[PDB]
Amino acid sequence: VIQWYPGHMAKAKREVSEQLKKVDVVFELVDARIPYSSRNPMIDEVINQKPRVVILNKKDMSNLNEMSKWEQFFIDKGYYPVSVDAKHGKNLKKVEAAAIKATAEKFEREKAKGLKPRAIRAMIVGIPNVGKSTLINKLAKRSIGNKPGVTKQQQWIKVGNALQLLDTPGILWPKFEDEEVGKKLSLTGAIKDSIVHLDEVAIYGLNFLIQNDLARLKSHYNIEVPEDAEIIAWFDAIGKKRGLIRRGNEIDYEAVIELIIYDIRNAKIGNYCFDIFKDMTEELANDANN
Ligand SMILES: Nc1nc2c(ncn2[C@@H]2O[C@H](COP(=O)(O)OP(=O)(O)NP(=O)(O)O)[C@@H](O)[C@H]2O)c(=O)[nH]1
Repeated sequence: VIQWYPGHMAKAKREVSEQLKKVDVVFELVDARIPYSSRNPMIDEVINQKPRVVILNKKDMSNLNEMSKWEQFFIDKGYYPVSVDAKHGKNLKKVEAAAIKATAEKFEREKAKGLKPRAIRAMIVGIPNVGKSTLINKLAKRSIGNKPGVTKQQQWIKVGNALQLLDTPGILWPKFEDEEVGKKLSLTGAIKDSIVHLDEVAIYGLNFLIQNDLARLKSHYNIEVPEDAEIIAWFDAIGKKRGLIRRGNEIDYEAVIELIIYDIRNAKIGNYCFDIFKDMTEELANDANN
């Protein structure tokens, strides 16, 4: 859990840029469930045209078809997107491979200028909880000062044959300014942080599921709901079917809300990508020119 405040943000921007000076390529790590919404809002300014691998992590909890649209978008911006499951160690070879492709031009020009071949240097950057430390540990094949008061120095990790990975990620802040994006981040657990009302988060999730996977939502909770009912009816149906009640036979809404948020965060109902590319055309255009 990280506390952002005007100064701390400045600290992170500064420090991450400093680390970026040491590397040939940057791995922007995003959540495959929201490849666009889980990006730091100033990421391009911070990365500043550095060769970039965009890593859609938690592929195991998302939808491949939607992700592929996001991959196309990343390809169209000139990045090298790959998807991985850092936790269960799936597709990890792809990281080095993309790093090699991302820096192929740079090292060709170095080779032509007569420089000797060398390890590619990389770092990982992204908002919190996307799986940065998980990915680092999986790539190091080991868990990354042991004495109180003793400061750990940032070190290079040998990964594969051609890759050197900084063992410390650049941590940047999530998008703050948009309420829908807030709900997306809350649905994925990127922010388990207040002022975005949990009840509204659960309504957003239900409505997402009702629109994209109604059959699955119903079979999961074993409920059936009138199509012209308002959203409250769904809370009531689930609350009733799970027995989450209070004061006689009133619905314990706080409890149903928590169950919905949990089941969506932890992919109990299905594997979804909440960034629907075709629905985000205006948002994309707003960001696009800068
Ligand atoms: N199913 C699944 N879970 C993952 C995957 N990657 C990370 N997780 C889980 O996501 C949660 C956060 O992972 P973590 O590595 O701590 O995130 P982080 O980006 O390092 N946060 P920080 O900014 O503090 O470094 C953990 O519970 C982790 O097990 C993944 O690829 N698949």
